[PDB]
Amino acid sequence: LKNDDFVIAKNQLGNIVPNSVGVIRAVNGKSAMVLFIGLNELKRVDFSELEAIDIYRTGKGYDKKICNICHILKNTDGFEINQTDAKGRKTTRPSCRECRKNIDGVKLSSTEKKKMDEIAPPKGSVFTCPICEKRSIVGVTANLVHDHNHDTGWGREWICDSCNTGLGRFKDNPKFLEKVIEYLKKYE
Amino acid sequence: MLKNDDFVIAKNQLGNIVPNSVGVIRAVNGKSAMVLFIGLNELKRVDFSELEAIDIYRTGKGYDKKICNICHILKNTDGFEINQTDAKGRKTTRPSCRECRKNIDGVKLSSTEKKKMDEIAPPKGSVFTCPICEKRSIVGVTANLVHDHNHDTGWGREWICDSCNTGLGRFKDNPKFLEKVIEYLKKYE
DNA sequence: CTCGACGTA
DNA sequence: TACGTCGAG
Ligand code: NA
Ligand code: NA
Ligand code: NA
Ligand SMILES: [Zn+2]
Ligand SMILES: [Zn+2]
Ligand SMILES: [Zn+2]
Ligand SMILES: [Zn+2]
Repeated sequence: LKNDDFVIAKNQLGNIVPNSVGVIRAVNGKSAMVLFIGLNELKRVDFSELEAIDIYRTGKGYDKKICNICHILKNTDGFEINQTDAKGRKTTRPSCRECRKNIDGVKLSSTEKKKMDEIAPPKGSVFTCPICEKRSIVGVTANLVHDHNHDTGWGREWICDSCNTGLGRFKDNPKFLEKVIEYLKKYE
Repeated sequence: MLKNDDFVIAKNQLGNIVPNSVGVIRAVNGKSAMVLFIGLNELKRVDFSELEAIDIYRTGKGYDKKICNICHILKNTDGFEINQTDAKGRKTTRPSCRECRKNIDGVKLSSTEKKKMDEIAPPKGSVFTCPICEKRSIVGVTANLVHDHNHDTGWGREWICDSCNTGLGRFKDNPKFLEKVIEYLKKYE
């Protein structure tokens, strides 16, 4: 084992479950200091409790994949199929089904969905997105969606799919949106 | 013949409105209509002879012509850049035409700014923490990184994840729209 | 040309 | 299952 190499935990290590991926940060004769990426825990682990892994033989094309949140090595079927590439191969979400539970949160409720459906822009109407302010023809030059708050399950507004999928990149969280603002202003 | 809510194109130049500009009929008066031309958001009185009805559902993917999502001019499919492929193997073009993409793309990252960013590039297979979303990742394995740049100046910003980069673009790299997002979210918290 | 990623339908 | 969309590679 060398510094910068990747390993998995062979067994439960305190808070660290087996198959948790870590990077070697220091080595001595019998142990490594390992940063387990999911929990951001740096631990002294005996070599006998670690197994080297080839990170480039994980993910698309392979039988196992490292989750981008928990950074645990899991079977491919532990991740939801989400897209298809130009070669016809299926792409799964980068976060495993367990981690997706926290991301997805509470679904839009039936009664909130009905409230939104009562005021839905008709297909083929001219719509202006309340966020990005772009005009579109509904279902022709932009697709619209029922946005909802995933902490409460309550509806928000009809918005374009582009904006909705943008919100998700920043975790529907004003904290990260404020970080984006500061970042952009720094390089104005 | 023409009805309110029908879609038309300008056959010819109508003041500021170029041919093939898509409009929606907003009022009808004998044989003239008040047409909202969507690209420029201009409401104009137009004689029926200057308009051609179009079927918006026989435009876009699968068809010869497509309406641009910015200028809302009806253009040939090749006026839009191929960008993706769907599950059925069909090619998807960007919703904005090549002309409108010029203004979205702005100034490209300069060669010296690129070389500069390349000298501080996170190594492939290193553990990286995105400066925007704060998510830890393994470079090129659990997240892909990109050279982000300011498209007003052509200068580099930072190495960020592709997810964040493509989020910035959805809001036009413009703090104005990010502020709108904040107030929208706050409103429903 | 090709890419993954998001919350949706 | 699948979708378009973004700045990228
Ligand atoms: Na590989
Ligand atoms: Na949403
Ligand atoms: Na960018
Ligand atoms: Zn996970
Ligand atoms: Zn929008
Ligand atoms: Zn255009
Ligand atoms: Zn990020």
